[PDB]
Amino acid sequence: PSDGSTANLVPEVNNEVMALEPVVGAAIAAPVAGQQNVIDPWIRNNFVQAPGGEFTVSPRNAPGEILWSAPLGPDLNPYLSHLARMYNGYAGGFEVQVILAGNAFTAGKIIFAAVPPNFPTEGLSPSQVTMFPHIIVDVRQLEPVLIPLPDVRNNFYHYNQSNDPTIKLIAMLYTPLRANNAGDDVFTVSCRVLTRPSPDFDFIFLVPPTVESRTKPFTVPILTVEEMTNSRFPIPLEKLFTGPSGAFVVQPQNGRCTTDGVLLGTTQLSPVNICTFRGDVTHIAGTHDYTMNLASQNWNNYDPTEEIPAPLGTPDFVGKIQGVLTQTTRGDGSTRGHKATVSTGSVHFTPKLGSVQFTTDTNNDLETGQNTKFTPVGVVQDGNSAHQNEPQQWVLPNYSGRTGHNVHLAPAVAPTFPGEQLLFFRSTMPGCSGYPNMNLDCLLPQEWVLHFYQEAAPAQSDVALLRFVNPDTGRVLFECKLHKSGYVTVAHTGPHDLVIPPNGYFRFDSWVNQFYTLAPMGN
Amino acid sequence: MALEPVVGAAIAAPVAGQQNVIDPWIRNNFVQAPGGEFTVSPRNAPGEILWSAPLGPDLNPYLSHLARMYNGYAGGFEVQVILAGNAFTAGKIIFAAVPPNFPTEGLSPSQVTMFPHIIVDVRQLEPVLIPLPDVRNNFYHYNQSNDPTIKLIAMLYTPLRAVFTVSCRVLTRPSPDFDFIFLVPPTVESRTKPFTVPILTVEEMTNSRFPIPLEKLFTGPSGAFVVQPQNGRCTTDGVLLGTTQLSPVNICTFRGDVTHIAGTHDYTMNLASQNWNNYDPTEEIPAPLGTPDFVGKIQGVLTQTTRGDGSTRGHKATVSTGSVHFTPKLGSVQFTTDTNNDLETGQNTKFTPVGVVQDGNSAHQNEPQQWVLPNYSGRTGHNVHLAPAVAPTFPGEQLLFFRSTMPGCSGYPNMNLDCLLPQEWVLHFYQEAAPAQSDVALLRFVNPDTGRVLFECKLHKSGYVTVAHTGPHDLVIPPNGYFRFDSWVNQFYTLAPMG
Amino acid sequence: NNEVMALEPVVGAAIAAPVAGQQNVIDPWIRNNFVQAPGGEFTVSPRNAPGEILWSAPLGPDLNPYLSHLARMYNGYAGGFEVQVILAGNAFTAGKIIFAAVPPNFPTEGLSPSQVTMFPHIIVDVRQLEPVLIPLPDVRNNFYHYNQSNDPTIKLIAMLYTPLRANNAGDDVFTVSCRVLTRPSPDFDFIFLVPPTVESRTKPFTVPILTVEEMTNSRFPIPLEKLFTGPSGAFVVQPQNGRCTTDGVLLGTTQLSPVNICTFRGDVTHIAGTHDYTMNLASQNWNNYDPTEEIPAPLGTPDFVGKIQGVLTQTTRGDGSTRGHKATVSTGSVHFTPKLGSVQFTTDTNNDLETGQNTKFTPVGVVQDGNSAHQNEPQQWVLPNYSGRTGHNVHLAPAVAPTFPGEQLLFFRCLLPQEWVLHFYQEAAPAQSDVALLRFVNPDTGRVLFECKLHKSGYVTVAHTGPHDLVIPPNGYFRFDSWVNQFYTLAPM
Amino acid sequence: PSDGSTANLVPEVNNEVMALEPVVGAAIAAPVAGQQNVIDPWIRNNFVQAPGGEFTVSPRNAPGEILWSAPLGPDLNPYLSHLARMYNGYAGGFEVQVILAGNAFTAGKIIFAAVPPNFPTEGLSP
Ligand SMILES: [Cl-]
Ligand SMILES: [Cl-]
Ligand SMILES: [Cl-]
Ligand SMILES: [Cl-]
Repeated sequence: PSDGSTANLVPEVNNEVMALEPVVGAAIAAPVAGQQNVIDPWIRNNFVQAPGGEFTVSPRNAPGEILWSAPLGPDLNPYLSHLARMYNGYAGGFEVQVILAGNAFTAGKIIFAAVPPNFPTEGLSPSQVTMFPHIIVDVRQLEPVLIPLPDVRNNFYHYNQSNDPTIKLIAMLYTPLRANNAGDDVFTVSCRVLTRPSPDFDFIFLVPPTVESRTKPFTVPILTVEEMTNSRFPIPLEKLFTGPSGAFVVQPQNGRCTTDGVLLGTTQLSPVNICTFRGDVTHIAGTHDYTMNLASQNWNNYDPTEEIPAPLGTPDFVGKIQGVLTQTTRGDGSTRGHKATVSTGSVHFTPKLGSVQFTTDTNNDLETGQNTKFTPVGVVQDGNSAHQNEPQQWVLPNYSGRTGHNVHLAPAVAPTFPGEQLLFFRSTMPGCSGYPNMNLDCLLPQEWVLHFYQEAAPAQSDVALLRFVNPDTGRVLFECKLHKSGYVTVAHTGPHDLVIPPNGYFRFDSWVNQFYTLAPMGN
Repeated sequence: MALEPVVGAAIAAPVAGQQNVIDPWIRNNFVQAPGGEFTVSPRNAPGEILWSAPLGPDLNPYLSHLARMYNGYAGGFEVQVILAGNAFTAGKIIFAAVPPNFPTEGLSPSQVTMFPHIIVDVRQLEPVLIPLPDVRNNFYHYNQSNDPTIKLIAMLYTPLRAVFTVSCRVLTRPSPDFDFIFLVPPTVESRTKPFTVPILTVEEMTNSRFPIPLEKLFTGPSGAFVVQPQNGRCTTDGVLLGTTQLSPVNICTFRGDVTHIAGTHDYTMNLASQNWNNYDPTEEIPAPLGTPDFVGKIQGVLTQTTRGDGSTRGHKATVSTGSVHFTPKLGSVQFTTDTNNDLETGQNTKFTPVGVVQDGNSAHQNEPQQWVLPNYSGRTGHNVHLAPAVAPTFPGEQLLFFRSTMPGCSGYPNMNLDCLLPQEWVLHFYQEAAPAQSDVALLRFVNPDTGRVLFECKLHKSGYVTVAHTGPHDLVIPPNGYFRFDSWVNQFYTLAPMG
Repeated sequence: NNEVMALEPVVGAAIAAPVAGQQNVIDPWIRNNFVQAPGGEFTVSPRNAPGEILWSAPLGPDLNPYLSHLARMYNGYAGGFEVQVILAGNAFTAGKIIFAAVPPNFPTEGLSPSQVTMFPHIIVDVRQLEPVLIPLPDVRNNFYHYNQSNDPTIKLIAMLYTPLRANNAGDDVFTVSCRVLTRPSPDFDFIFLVPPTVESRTKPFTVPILTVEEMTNSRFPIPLEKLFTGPSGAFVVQPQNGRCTTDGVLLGTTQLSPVNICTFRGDVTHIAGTHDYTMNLASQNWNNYDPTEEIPAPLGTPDFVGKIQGVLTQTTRGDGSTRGHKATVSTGSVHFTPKLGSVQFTTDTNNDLETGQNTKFTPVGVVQDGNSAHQNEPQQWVLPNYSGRTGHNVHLAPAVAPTFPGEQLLFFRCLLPQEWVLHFYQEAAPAQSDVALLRFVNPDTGRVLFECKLHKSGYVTVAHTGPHDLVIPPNGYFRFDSWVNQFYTLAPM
Repeated sequence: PSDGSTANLVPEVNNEVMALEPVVGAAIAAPVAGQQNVIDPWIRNNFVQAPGGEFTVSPRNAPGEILWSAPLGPDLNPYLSHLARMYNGYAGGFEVQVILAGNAFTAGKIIFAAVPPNFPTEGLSP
């Protein structure tokens, strides 16, 4: 029966069964629900992969790590997820199916456990997880694991828009993954979670779709690298780059945005205003330098009291940016435009306090009362020092100059998982004079910032798994982890410029956590 | 009474592949259609089809969202019509069900009575109920196909007697025999995403004709000019037009190799594509994408980098559009710079635009003519593959422009720049590619503090907006106001006057 | 996931009986024996990643060569198939494949693995020994299908769900080879008997058995030499001769005669005192030339820039005068305007061409100017301006470039032999996908040397990088193997 | 039963069967043959390796290659091959046994097929 296929090398099914009583679904809610609704019976009879339906057991994982977790709710099932945007509430349980059919040369155990509502999941130890209803499964198990997930609760049903907690299903590495295949230890166990609603699950109140915040689904734009723009300087993107970041500190303040659309640092939505300055200008006697008193991005007054490190779009590196100051007189429409340069490392670069200093090519021809705009163009380098040393993209300017220290900064960013490096969207700045370091890396393209901002999709976990696909060949080039904090990571060691098909796009495949093990990509 | 019952998806069971069920509550509530907004005004006459819709899931917003999950459907609707008349408003409207392959073009009001129909007086208070059965000659309909279905038609049956515009609404709900057929994943390639307009504010968006932020909305008469820009041209279903491309930074840039012209401070640039790829002049495009679409002199900076040592140079530079040496379709443009010796030929060079200039000795505010297209192939031929020109079509209506003010670098220039669509709207339509269910998408501008509707405008499928006003006007807008897509309408829709 | 596909039963031709003309029978042996689809091959390799569609096919007679041959004598069909898929693995492997049924008119392109799970589906372990049986029902919204209408059908899709994890053995990488077999379900049947091989959409596609030597170039009236592959980044490959689509639509300036490829016919006029002559052109059938016709130029206009020397010939009506003169045409001269009707020749006599008499230019060779750069005069990939500076070149055949990584164009040294153009033109077989797989066979030994992709458009591509003259046996021929979905990755040289 | 040997690591037997009808042998020929002859019954009850009875599946082989082929006749059996040098004709069929007991770490499939007389074998695709 199983000769030449599985060969009795592998557990067939699990004895163990979770110690949960049966729990009623939406039937109790009928006298107090507005309506009695119906789900397409095919959805109830057929397992489909959950939005967060991928996880991995690899040798990089350590015992105690939660490899997969989810609270009970419509987001456990992609059909129910779209249906949920059309309903106000729900009640009832799920049947979850887990596939763990690892190669016969591997070893290890996973614990699945149901933790009840309002118990904190955060510090849980393997010992502690054993005290909930639980199942211990071998990483080699052949037949899918079936876990019923009842809607334990103390009310008639749940509202989509509230924060009342539900049961959480937890999968934790109970034993480290080991293997004895005698080759190279590539035998990572790729796992899939599929679900379907129990018969007692049901939606409750029909409401206008797409308007309830907590049901908007997450997506990632189909745009290509060439079609997007750098989020730290008004320039197009050119290539994808990964490299080690142990030496320096990656803490940009432009192109910083969370997956659910919260802007951070000095980040704003306009791709053109990313290194612009607007305000009134003042001559410095005897020199070609001017002092600019800052206006807001929309020509209103700037308030330093805002919980921001600087005005939105303030440059986030130390260097000399060359551009053009332009000015217009309201009465006659006279216009003047002169080459100008701002050094963000100068002690007179204090944009948090309201003033920035330019060095121009005139000591006249700039009025004191007219509005003036600095349009950035490129970066320059002092030719007498070491080549490629002046524009230090990972050095933050002192936004308050000599006074005080930088405040309310967006956090720094580093890989957290063994074997992983940041993935940078790299643009090449124009040089205007000298031998400058023209490399510019941002964490998120500006169009991704726009997309996350408008569609405020609740993050289902801390990491969105993306795969980069060549639409010509249908092939995946690499996979990467987009963290909710707004940065991307890949599995690679060393610097590398990526070889990308011109048509390549990012595709969102699954919600995962920080312990997901990425396929080795480079070379 | 004039139509028999018509079976829905039940007949399809032996060939369907699956048996599905729709939430029965969806058929217990009349709800306004994604279209479902039309207007009767005294400008309208009998014979104009004032409103029409085909049977399908797009008749009902609940079914419309569901349809993203199904491959097909079958069955009928019950539709409810509501007319906001008053006792001084005389006239009759006919609604009629016209069967799938009957031509509607040319119908008289008399002829419309020969279909299943209802004749309702414009001053009626109570809603009228129309049955819409899914008459067909196949087992069911596919969502991805445009096989025809019964059409509901609304026209004026007798002339209207009344500036009084009658607001009308169409609501629907599925018949009990309606059902979807094959459960399928909601993918992006399905083209089942419904059409929307970004939540972004005018203030926070960007002009599609020059790399500047937007500033205000402007309406004006356009009889003097020919409105035919080639940037910021995109269809609501995401088809780019003219020289329009997606990157908001490349909207007036040039990249290529540079050559000195002896004895002057002028240089010739041999152009490459935006991707630093070889340039092909055989493409069906008026010019390379991002080429300026107005006649004027644009001041910026030429930038150059030497492969090997990292040498970088930057010099004030100026492009004169419409000059005889402006031939970007042929592959070359001419700059006037502030140097005659310091630009190497082998190296790649980029023009970063900043602003426009005007010769101060000529008439003030005359140099940048935004509504005059340059000659993309210079003297050696005429412009080709153009995006069509744009003009108001409905009496009393003018174009609505998204206005930003260009930086001036010298002189007394016309710093006014109007685009038909914000660049972010081009981006949004491109990615979403929502199929247009009619020729006009009605937009309303909303104050989010109160929810109040400030004005309505027509976003035409061709990718341009019109509004009801006469004379020039800068719009007085709350800084946080946003555009909202409200309904599909047709060319006969009468906009509420604004101002 | 119980190994059963979540599809309802779907009736075949039984529903059609009240509306079909007649009742027919299929030989029961065809019904009882699984047969491999021509494109029914795919491979699971460790490079494969989740989401990659390894194989796809639409329901139809083209899956089964018996039904395909039978269909050429019937008017329609209805009903489904039983599919048998065989997986070549062992107990030391891990990984999952999903097979999914996608309903008619739904796009297969861009699906994520999560989304594919949302169809009726089956998840099969790479260790499965017994063949997997998938029923492919004829989901449709009509009573039955007509052969000539090419209705859309269900598609079977095979996608990698879990990567293959297995040791290798030495430097040989372990792969799981898969085969797709089919046979008609009991409810499948053909419908109306009709004269065989008449209905166009049932003709099978073929490729001439001719050898490279035995064929002829399509861009100049000269034989072929060898098969050449090379990178094409430096230049634009956009010929206008030898451009013909697989189902027999001619493109650009391509015509059928293998000798009229670079010829001119018309009446000739002297330019006083010079060695120049002006020819007002006709057609190749000796009719007036119409500039309104949506063609680049008269058919057979050369598709490169150069100076071609040949011989003009003229015959005077009435006396039998016979004149033949060495002559030269420059397609790069400013007076080459064939779209408007004129070309200029440079001869070695200034008084030997009468007025009003028919004159024909015969092509023999091209010429090189020894004072300019060597190997510079015959520019193969540069088109002339047929309009000759008036307006612009219009209605050109599209340019041609490989789009799949690792592939370069395969040239006949032209994109298609002239005999291939003739074959496609006559036997106008519909293409079942965008790519026809061709195999190159040595008839003596019977073994296959390489395979190439013949695109629906008139061009061929091969798997190799860098320029190369091919290692061709003298009697080798191309043999058509199958239509393949555009993701098919071919083995290198 | 197989604990310690083969160990369910390998397929045991094929349930597939060739779709051929039964065919009479030399019995039909008795009224027109010269004689009714006899073969030593041991030859009929015991498998012996054919003259061409070795073939290999190796990684150097490519799919589509015919690894083994033979037409029906006395040459399929070494005893019958010696006996056939004494007789003028023959009629009837054979039972052939193929041994494929490959190592458990290998993979791949072979097709066995019966092609009828007067069909060309030379160009056959899988
Ligand atoms: Cl809605
Ligand atoms: Cl989805
Ligand atoms: Cl959406
Ligand atoms: Cl209109």
